[PDB]
Amino acid sequence: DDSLEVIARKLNREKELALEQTCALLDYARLQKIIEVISKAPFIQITGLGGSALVGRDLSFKLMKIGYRVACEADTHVQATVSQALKKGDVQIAISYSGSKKEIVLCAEAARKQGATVIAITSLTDSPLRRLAHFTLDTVSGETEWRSSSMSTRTAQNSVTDLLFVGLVQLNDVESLKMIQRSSELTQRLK
Amino acid sequence: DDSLEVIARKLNREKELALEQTCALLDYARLQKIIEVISKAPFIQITGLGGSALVGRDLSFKLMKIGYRVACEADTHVQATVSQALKKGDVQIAISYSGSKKEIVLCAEAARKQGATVIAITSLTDSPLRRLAHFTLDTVSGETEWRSSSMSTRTAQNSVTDLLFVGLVQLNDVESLKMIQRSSELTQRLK
Amino acid sequence: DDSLEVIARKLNREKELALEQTCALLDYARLQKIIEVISKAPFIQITGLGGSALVGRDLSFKLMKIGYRVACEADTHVQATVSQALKKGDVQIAISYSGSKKEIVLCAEAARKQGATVIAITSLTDSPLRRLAHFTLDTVSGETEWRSSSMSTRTAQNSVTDLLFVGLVQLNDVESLKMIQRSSELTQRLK
Amino acid sequence: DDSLEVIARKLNREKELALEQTCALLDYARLQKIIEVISKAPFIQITGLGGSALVGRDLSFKLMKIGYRVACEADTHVQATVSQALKKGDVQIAISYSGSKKEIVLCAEAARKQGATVIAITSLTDSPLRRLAHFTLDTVSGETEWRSSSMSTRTAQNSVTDLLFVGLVQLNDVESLKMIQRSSELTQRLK
Ligand SMILES: CC(=O)N[C@@H]1[C@@H](O[C@H](C)C(=O)O)[C@H](O)[C@@H](COP(=O)(O)O)O[C@H]1O
Ligand SMILES: CC(=O)N[C@@H]1[C@@H](O[C@H](C)C(=O)O)[C@H](O)[C@@H](COP(=O)(O)O)O[C@H]1O
Ligand SMILES: CC(=O)N[C@@H]1[C@@H](O[C@H](C)C(=O)O)[C@H](O)[C@@H](COP(=O)(O)O)O[C@H]1O
Ligand SMILES: CC(=O)N[C@@H]1[C@@H](O[C@H](C)C(=O)O)[C@H](O)[C@@H](COP(=O)(O)O)O[C@H]1O
Repeated sequence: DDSLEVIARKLNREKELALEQTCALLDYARLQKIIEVISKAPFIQITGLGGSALVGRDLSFKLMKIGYRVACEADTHVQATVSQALKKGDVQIAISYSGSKKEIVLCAEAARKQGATVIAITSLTDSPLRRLAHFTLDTVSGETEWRSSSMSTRTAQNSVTDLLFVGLVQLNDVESLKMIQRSSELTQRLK
Repeated sequence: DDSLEVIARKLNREKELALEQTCALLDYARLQKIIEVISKAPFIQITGLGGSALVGRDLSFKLMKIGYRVACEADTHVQATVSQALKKGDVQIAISYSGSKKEIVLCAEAARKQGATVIAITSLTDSPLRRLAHFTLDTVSGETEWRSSSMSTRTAQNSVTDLLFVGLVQLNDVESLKMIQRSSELTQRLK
Repeated sequence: DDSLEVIARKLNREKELALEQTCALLDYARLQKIIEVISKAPFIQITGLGGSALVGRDLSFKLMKIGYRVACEADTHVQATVSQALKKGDVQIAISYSGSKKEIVLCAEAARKQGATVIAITSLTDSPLRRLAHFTLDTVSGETEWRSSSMSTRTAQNSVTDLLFVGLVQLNDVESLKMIQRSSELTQRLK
Repeated sequence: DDSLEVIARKLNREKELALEQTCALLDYARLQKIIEVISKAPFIQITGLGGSALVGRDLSFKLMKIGYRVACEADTHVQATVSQALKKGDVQIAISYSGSKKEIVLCAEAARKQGATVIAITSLTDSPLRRLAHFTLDTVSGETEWRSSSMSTRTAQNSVTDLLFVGLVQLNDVESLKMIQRSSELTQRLK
């Protein structure tokens, strides 16, 4: 039976398992440290390709709304130019499930060479990106069916980036709320 | 207690409830019809703003990989120009949780005027977009905490678009698999 | 003397020379043929990276407004997935000054393998892209100063894409004017 | 006679006149001041829609390569969220030929309210954007034919942004050259 109802049920369970297995690997003390490192960055570059780039863009819009200076761009050659322009104290959040896309590895190498802090969000595998990162947060898609592998992967990745966002709101709550209110007031003027 | 572990646990449950409540509203017979309508479209425009635009882009990349001709662009004025260029038999997938963003409503009005079929992916509310759509698929975020409302909304929206994608693969399985293989072979050449 | 007034004067002359030298190479009979080929394409993919991707996007928005079904995306891995999904009769407009960016060459190889027609917009050099293209339109930046090389290159590239756009309007003038009017009416509703 | 050769000749002359008429309005002392203001900005937001957004993106990529922290995004609601997050000393470069697109005016109002410096790049008309800007740089398309109005407008706009870029390179030449070299070395590794 391959009805749409069966497909939906199996996909929801697949996503639940990705959330659970990703959450199970978190070191919460290490996560609080990473959040503090991000909060101090004068500039944050979020890198990625394909589905990882969309996860990165999703995080980037939220961070920009609450006042962070963020670079996040799909063009891989532009991404490389930003990575080499990073400074000590800046942060790169490198989102790559495989950790082995040449463009993203190159951006991480360039960021690290400039003295920036590299935080990888990547699968539980021994990848070039994991070897370059100062800190790694793990994303586990679980055992997925081929038609939905990319969707459960994205679900797992968003569980990590979403938690980073909430942690950053927690650290600067008053200003975050002020910026959320100003943003809502502005977009309502476009109704 | 507002520790990161508590936050992660509550957020995962919030997402689970969004998946469940969205799934509970599906009319599977109506969904199969919508999938067939999409499969026949010579051109598909996926519209949206903000987080909905990212959900749309996520679907657009998958549909393009399996051979669909898709327009999906963030610039709202460009979106309007595409909507008025649609033809009878083309499909607009209008993604808007509120269903009341002026730009997205305008695009749906323009598409409908040209004779295109409008499928709305929207919250369970009485919005201008829902009144313009030929078919509506409901997305329910559930009762969310303010720090994560947009994330659970996105989770609910992706549950609908992901199901559309799997349904479309199901309808043209051989060609979808061929295109997935060619795509994987090409990107591996960029390693 | 390196005053801003001197810089502006020299840059305008550099752009004038790029327009002139690019125009001087055009075979107008071959250009009319290319325009006809584009006009018949059920789907057009415009590829490119960096500055060439922006030139491509600029053309893509105009073509979409006048009714063409166009793919144009910065992410190089997404571009590859679109190229392998092209069909016989579809057209790829491959914009690359060097003609030797691996990602763009790969997209042209994939498009040609599927039977699509490849039109390269590229410098007057013996590049892999020029060897893969069914038709090539030349772009000459001229001898440029290092601070403005990319700007005069873009000027030369836009001179070719702009001419393609005008030629396509010429071929379907009534419908183009109708679509321009509908588009203007819609965007004015967002004032 | 409406041959492609005649069209190309007329379009090149139209672009030459746009460059000339835009250049003729520059106050070079005021321009040097604007360049200095930009050079000191901890964060720069470049706003715009449609063709102006592409001009902005073109400038943004160059500024990011030479070390500036820049926001530049097509989604108008995201643009609004960035504008309200700007700080005193930050700069908004608001690119709008008409100066009367509601979204761009709103972003300029929000930036000014936060204490940021607003530099408008706009036509020689009495627009809401010109009334909000601390400094305005004029862009003149000249008298254009309807098929090419947007192209000559873009040419005029790029003449201003290109001059800003060269002026900024001039102010920090050693670091700009270092960043250009690192960027070229990195992208060559992707060949
Ligand atoms: C054809 C292919 O395989 N494209 C992949 C992307 O997969 C997408 C979801 C897909 O399957 O259509 C992947 O998101 C991206 C980043 O991958 P990663 O850095 O997250 O490991 O790389 C690309 O080559
Ligand atoms: C400041 C604001 O409210 N921006 C909203 C977007 O919310 C985002 C996630 C946010 O909160 O930062 C919303 O995704 C978009 C489409 O909304 P919708 O069409 O899905 O209802 O509209 C925008 O105005
Ligand atoms: C650091 C570098 O060199 N980036 C280049 C891009 O140059 C841009 C304008 C630049 O200088 O910052 C180039 O537009 C793109 C496509 O090049 P092409 O396909 O048009 O030849 O390739 C990228 O690697
Ligand atoms: C249908 C329409 O008119 N779209 C316009 C855009 O024109 C484009 C080039 C076009 O004609 O297709 C314009 O670039 C943008 C910003 O305009 P501006 O802020 O530079 O004045 O506004 C949009 O509404």
